[PDB]
Amino acid sequence: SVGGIISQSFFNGLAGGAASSCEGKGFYTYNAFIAAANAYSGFGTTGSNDVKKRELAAFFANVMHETGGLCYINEKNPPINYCQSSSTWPCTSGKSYHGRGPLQLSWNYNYGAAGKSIGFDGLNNPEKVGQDSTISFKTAVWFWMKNSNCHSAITSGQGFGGTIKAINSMECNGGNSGEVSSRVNYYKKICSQLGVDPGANVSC
Repeated sequence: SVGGIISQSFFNGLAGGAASSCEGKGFYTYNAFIAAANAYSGFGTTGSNDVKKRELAAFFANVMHETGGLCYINEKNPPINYCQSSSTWPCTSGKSYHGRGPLQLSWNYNYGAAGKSIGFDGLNNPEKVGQDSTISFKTAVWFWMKNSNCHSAITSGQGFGGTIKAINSMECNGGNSGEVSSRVNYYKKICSQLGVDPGANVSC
């Protein structure tokens, strides 16, 4: 039912701000988003209309922050391969687990787990997150619903600031006021476009 709250028009509004030279332009598509949203039960379909709108705005505010307004597929100039040696999720030599996709999925352990849920080889083909639009959006919905407290926070009254806490703990309590302001700015803009009150606990 997410397509009922988030129209093609709304999405193109978000996506169309990107410079035409951005890798994300034409990669982040409404079709991929709706496919991803429908694959995870409860995503933007939990609670009253205002609850669903606030979850979706919170999702998109965080996506807009992480991707520079749906501009980037790949993390800019990643400093490392994002390999933590692991017996569960072994790194593949010559592969990089740097941020890819709408919520910048990073690290071998996250790619492995995401791959198992979605249906691709996260350790051996992490580049799929930057090459298939549907897989890319699925990693972000998977992370939101299954690999973080984001969904639980925004559906238990912890508010948008609860989602920031769930994504990047270090930004909160003055850790990085500018990063928080960036996220919060997107959330407020998106709520106003969806005609929903932003609610309580907006920052952190």
